[PDB]
Amino acid sequence: AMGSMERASLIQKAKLAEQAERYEDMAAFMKGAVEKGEELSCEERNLLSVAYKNVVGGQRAAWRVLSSIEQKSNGPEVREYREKVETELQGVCDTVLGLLDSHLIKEAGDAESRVFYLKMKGDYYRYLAEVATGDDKKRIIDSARSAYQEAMDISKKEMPPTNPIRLGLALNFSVFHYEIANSPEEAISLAKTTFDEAMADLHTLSEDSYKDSTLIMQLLRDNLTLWT
Amino acid sequence: AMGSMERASLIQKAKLAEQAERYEDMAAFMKGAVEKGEELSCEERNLLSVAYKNVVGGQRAAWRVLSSIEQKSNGPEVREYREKVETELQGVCDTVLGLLDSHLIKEAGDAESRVFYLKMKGDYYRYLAEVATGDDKKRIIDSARSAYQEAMDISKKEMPPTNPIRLGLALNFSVFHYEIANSPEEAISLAKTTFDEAMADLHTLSEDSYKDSTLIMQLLRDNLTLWT
Ligand SMILES: O=C(COc1ccccc1P(=O)(O)O)Nc1ccccc1Cl
Ligand SMILES: O=C(COc1ccccc1P(=O)(O)O)Nc1ccccc1Cl
Ligand SMILES: [Cl-]
Ligand SMILES: [Cl-]
Ligand SMILES: [Cl-]
Ligand SMILES: [Cl-]
Ligand SMILES: [Mg+2]
Ligand SMILES: [Mg+2]
Ligand SMILES: [Mg+2]
Ligand SMILES: [Mg+2]
Ligand SMILES: [Mg+2]
Ligand SMILES: [Mg+2]
Ligand SMILES: [Mg+2]
Ligand SMILES: [Mg+2]
Ligand SMILES: [Mg+2]
Ligand SMILES: [Mg+2]
Repeated sequence: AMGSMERASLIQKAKLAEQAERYEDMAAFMKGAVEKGEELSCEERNLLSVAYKNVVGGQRAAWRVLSSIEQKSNGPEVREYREKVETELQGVCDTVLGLLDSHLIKEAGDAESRVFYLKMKGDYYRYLAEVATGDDKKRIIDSARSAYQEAMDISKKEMPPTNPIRLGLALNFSVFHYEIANSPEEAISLAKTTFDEAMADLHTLSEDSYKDSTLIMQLLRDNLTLWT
Repeated sequence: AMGSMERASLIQKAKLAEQAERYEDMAAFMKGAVEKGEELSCEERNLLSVAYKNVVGGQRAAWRVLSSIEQKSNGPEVREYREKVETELQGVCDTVLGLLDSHLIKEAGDAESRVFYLKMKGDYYRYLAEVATGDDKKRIIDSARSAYQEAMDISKKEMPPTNPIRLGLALNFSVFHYEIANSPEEAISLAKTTFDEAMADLHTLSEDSYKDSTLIMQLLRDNLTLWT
């Protein structure tokens, strides 16, 4: 539906949708922009991520309320409605994963773009894994793991330890280990090593970079407090 | 799309959607329930109102952000996107007004149902009037006025001055006079007479009815403070 709209107009409308808190519209504009086929700038990658994170975050919150009511009930209506919300969540994750596969990741050569997209791939497989069961669940968990691990390998070779995308990748992979992979010790070790290696590199930063990196460090420390 | 679902299942799913803060789903379930053709109970009328008030309230908030950016700009993109949001708002108001016209109001004989539906008719024409211009705007304003006035006439004959639906009707008609009809003195007189007549009737109420009525009285007093 966005094929007739100019790329620059889709980006401008995504920014308006964000100001209006219209995140489904924001995500549809950014999907249209990706589908023009050109690579995304740093600001445009952030608009894509913010749009879909807010859409899927509303779905995940609704799914968790519905799944809790269903587990306490355990007619068909709670399970049917939890399944409807689940299918729509799955469809948003499939959409994001499809944009990353066709063709954002294959054209991303710089570390900042490639790490960003592989982190998104890990996040959206992680959201699929939260609602998956059984075996299917195993291959979805391993897809999230594999995307996070490739992002981590690149980030350690190519970015300093205080880089905010490297920090946010390590924060989300630590949450994957704690909440999805049943690996709390791996989650704690990754968050602690990431925090400590960033702390040692803060002396290299400007005032504004120091604020950006310490913000994410405090999220690592908040989880370490929750988990220990 | 809801024709195959049982009435009672639509009501149950509306209540689940409300718990999940899924108000567009809530409104679609309640539209399906209205379209079964049976009259609505008091609880079901409240579910209908809450669902659509939250859907249209998100649209109105987005429209106001977009209209403010547009007025400060004054390419086509801000006006196009404000127009898209406006058209979708108009369509939700048309949907609600269509349910009231086909056939909720004509079968509503008791004062509590008929006042409730005529107040909704005034509210949704009021939301159309917020985004209307010019003449068209005049007939939409007079439709809101006419629906509120018929609701007021019934409410004064049939309900005590502390009845919460009568209080909420008077609060919203006062807002119509202040914000839509350019009649701040009428708004202030209606809110003050409504507050004072309810205050005089509170001695008749139970603890729980007194809480319900004083809550709405405090909204009347909050507007009187804003307007004087
Ligand atoms: O409460 C949270 C916290 O999740 C974190 C915390 C640290 C890093 C990454 C995440 P997330 O990618 O949202 O799971 N997320 C959440 C959970 C349900 C719906 C919406 C949101 Cl944003
Ligand atoms: O800030 C308000 C206050 O509106 C009142 C106040 C008293 C009575 C009725 C109304 P409303 O029917 O929401 O215009 N409403 C609002 C305005 C824009 C979007 C969402 C909402 Cl709920
Ligand atoms: Cl359903
Ligand atoms: Cl490449
Ligand atoms: Cl548009
Ligand atoms: Cl009748
Ligand atoms: Mg072009
Ligand atoms: Mg049932
Ligand atoms: Mg399922
Ligand atoms: Mg490239
Ligand atoms: Mg580098
Ligand atoms: Mg039936
Ligand atoms: Mg432009
Ligand atoms: Mg228009
Ligand atoms: Mg009847
Ligand atoms: Mg009576």
